[PDB]
Amino acid sequence: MRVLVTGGSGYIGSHTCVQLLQNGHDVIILDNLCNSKRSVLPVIERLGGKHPTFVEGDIRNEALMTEILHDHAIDTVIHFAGLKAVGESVQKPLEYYDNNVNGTLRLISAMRAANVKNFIFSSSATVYGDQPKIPYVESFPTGTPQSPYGKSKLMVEQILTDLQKAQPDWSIALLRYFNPVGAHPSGDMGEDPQGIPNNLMPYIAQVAVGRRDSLAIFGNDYPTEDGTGVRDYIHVMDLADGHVVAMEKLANKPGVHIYNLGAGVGNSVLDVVNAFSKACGKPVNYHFAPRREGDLPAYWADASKADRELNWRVTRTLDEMAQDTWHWQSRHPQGYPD
Amino acid sequence: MRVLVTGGSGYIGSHTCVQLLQNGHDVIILDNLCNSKRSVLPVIERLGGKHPTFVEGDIRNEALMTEILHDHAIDTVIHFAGLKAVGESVQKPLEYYDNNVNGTLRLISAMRAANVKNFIFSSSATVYGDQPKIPYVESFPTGTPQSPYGKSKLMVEQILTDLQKAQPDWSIALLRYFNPVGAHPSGDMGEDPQGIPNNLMPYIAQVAVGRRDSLAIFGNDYPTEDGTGVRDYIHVMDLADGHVVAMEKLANKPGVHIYNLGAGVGNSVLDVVNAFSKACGKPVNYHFAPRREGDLPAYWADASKADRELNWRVTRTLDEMAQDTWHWQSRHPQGYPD
Ligand SMILES: NC(=O)c1ccc[n+]([C@@H]2O[C@H](COP(=O)([O-])OP(=O)(O)OC[C@H]3O[C@@H](n4cnc5c(N)ncnc54)[C@H](O)[C@@H]3O)[C@@H](O)[C@H]2O)c1
Ligand SMILES: NC(=O)c1ccc[n+]([C@@H]2O[C@H](COP(=O)([O-])OP(=O)(O)OC[C@H]3O[C@@H](n4cnc5c(N)ncnc54)[C@H](O)[C@@H]3O)[C@@H](O)[C@H]2O)c1
Ligand SMILES: O=c1ccn([C@@H]2O[C@H](COP(=O)(O)OP(=O)(O)Oc3ccccc3)[C@@H](O)[C@H]2O)c(=O)[nH]1
Ligand SMILES: O=c1ccn([C@@H]2O[C@H](COP(=O)(O)OP(=O)(O)Oc3ccccc3)[C@@H](O)[C@H]2O)c(=O)[nH]1
Ligand code: NA
Repeated sequence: MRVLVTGGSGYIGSHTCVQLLQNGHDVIILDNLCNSKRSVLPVIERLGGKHPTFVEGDIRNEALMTEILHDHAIDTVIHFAGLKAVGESVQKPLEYYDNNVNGTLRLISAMRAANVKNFIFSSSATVYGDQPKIPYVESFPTGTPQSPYGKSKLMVEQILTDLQKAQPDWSIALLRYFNPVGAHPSGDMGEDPQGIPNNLMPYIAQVAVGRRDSLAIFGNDYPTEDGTGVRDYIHVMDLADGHVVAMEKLANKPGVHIYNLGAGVGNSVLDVVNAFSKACGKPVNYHFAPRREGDLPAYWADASKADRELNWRVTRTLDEMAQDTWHWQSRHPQGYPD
Repeated sequence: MRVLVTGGSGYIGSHTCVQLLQNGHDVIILDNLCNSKRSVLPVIERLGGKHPTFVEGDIRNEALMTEILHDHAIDTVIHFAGLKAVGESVQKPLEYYDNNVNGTLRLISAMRAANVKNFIFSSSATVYGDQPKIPYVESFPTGTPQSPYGKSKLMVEQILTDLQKAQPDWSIALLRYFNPVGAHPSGDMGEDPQGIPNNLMPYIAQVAVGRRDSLAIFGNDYPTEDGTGVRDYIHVMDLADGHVVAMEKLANKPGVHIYNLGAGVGNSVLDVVNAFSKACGKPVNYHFAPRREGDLPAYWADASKADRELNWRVTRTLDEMAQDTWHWQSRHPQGYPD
């Protein structure tokens, strides 16, 4: 298939492009590079084993989007592109709604113009809001996301849903991600955050290669076994695989297909830290800081639907997630080159 | 004040401009004329006693919005522009989200660029979703709107809300409308829907003016006192007034100011029918029809907040609404001229 991967030079996108290419698909990457670097391109190619076309551009450029869809004869669209920092979303809501809400709106509008009707969306567990029932099941009604980030994702879901009603020929996948972590086993591709890493894994990794003093653990008095936050961490390679499968399996299958993509188990921040210390042969530095605004105590995925339906499930352990992260971080302390 | 009134040539906005001009404000109307006619302009100026500045254009055009706010030195915006046909919204969700959600996004983004910080949004009682508690109070949690129309409204509410949090110097009024009806007492201004009218009042008036054979009342079964749908009807003139007060009072007062604008009392379809017949002098031809999809059985506003805080309440009566509508319909049976 002729797939257009927006946000393809980004963390999840690049890994996904690798698996796609490995599967023989024709990959066209569309990325504005606001959170990624061109230098990942040759890596995706080398590892993908096949050349993916690259187009520097914005999902908000409807005309450009239409042009690509047509010119490249696209069959399906995997939409990873967007803004994804929770904290920042609070500080700059408009940028979030623009990129996320309007950015997706523009792309699908272009898809309509180009007559493309297969779509895969980068969703999120935030859509569930403050859900007391855990783990999260796709059948649960969506809650109220706390941040603009979270809201923007739910908003997009709703829109895609309405669109699919109005255009019943469309196959739309709403893929709800949990906590993607880890890196290509090659140690040559991985997450490459700019500035102070917001996320857990990346934060630890920089601590360990010495980019940071100490891991600040947000809150220690949660209603959890160790008091720290609990999450469903998933290896980015597993996530990547789930996309190829979803794309291959759902194309041309009308409907809104919702799936939690997670391991279906919780791990605390400390367990994460222990794994890391274990992967890197030296204890990681952390101190306890206050709870982070909007952090939930604990949740994880019920991913049985995908298993049943896509025959997909995770295969990498937390350990590999950590080993693999350390491998990338150590080979490339400052990430990708300019 | 120097006021940008988007959708200013439309029904509500037109009436609002007249009132604003009557208070001596400087008004700039921005309207893409997708549901209005230029011919309304001169009436506005005539009835308002002052010339309004008009600009033909689209709220989605951010550069234009910016240029307008800037060159015009606008200090407050009243945002009526958008699409509002419920049924069509279901068939054409994207256009809805684009004009309403993105249209508003573009508009506020322009405001930030031009440093304008006063806004009034035309909200709707639809945000309440399916609320069994009647009448509706501003403190009630929002619900799940059933159409792309209602959803877009709610989405705009939350976006504006997040924006205010991030830019706490903004004064944002979310004015929730119920069922606007009536017309300028001059009978020279009033609603002028194109094609087959979606709303009750225009239909009745068209029946009454011989433009339609018989009014269909949707559902006789309703758990109401007459089995017909119950609603909060508000005279457009009271509504315009409410906008003027809100604009005047909320200017430069930081916060998200949410208010139901309504009469605070319910009236059935048949109630309204009877009001018109007595207004028009002939019994209004009608019949029963099955329920219209999405219709709620009965709802009305709790408007005490606005009475309390803004010292505003409705002064016009139901008969006045019908009488005035009739007077405009009778005077301008074909609406505004081409
Ligand atoms: N639990 C969650 O909420 C969950 C968790 C992690 C990631 N995700 C989502 O997965 C997707 C990809 O995540 P990631 O970790 O790879 O992030 P990332 O930042 O590494 O990937 C996003 C890519 O999108 C690009 N981009 C952003 N705005 C764009 C625009 N307007 N036009 C073009 N390209 C643009 C960035 O340059 C980057 O290369 C995002 O939608 C993110 O929200 C969801
Ligand atoms: N119960 C409800 O939810 C409720 C009820 C009535 C009105 N309202 C809202 O009040 C507002 C005014 O309603 P109205 O009855 O006067 O409708 P209207 O159609 O008469 O006015 C809207 C005006 O905006 C203009 N317009 C629409 N899209 C535009 C765009 N993208 N750019 C520029 N101009 C554009 C149209 O030409 C029209 O003149 C709307 O936002 C409507 O949704 C809400
Ligand atoms: O420096 C950090 C960052 C995170 N955490 C904790 O680790 C867990 C995971 O947090 P996260 O920020 O890495 O991810 P998330 O759980 O908020 O989920 C995401 C992931 C990507 C985008 C949006 C939400 C949480 O309990 C968090 O409080 C820390 O203790 N220290
Ligand atoms: O030809 C008509 C029009 C409406 N109705 C009924 O009249 C009432 C009012 O309906 P409406 O369409 O005039 O307004 P609404 O109550 O749905 O509210 C609106 C108004 C504008 C935007 C969105 C919702 C309802 O009980 C509706 O079923 C009829 O019986 N016949
Ligand atoms: Na802030």
